[PDB]
Parts: sequence; structure tokens; C-alpha cells
Amino acid sequence: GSSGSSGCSPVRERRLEHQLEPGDTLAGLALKYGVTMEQIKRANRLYTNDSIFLKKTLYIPILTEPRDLFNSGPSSG
Repeated sequence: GSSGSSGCSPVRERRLEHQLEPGDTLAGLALKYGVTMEQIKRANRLYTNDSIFLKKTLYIPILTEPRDLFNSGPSSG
């Protein structure tokens, strides 16, 4: 009766560093990935008196499901 500690906790939601450009629009990024402007903002409380451009880089919340035609596994590049 050998019992060990098995069971990892994989992440669900992550953030991607996007080199915000001077010619980018909130509505653009939202769709560009698959989210809603609000989400992104509320996610990084970007809501400020002045345009968001004030910043330099904005992170994007990646929403993916455990449902995939084929899963590679723990294998990493």
C-alpha cells in the first residue's frame, strides 16, 4: 500500500504581455483575442481620467478550456 503526493494544480487564466502600440484600440485588442474591452480594463483597472495610452504595455487575459482536440501533455518546448 504505497501512497504518495500526487495531484498538481494547473492554471486556468493567464496574462499575455502585449506591446501596446499608439495605433491600437481597446475594442481592437478585445476581439483580437476573444474578450471584452471591459474585462481587460477591469482586469487591470486601466480605467483612468486620461486615455489608456498613458501606459506602455497591457496584459491580455487568456481564457482557454480543458477541451482540446488533442492534448500534448506535460511536455514543454
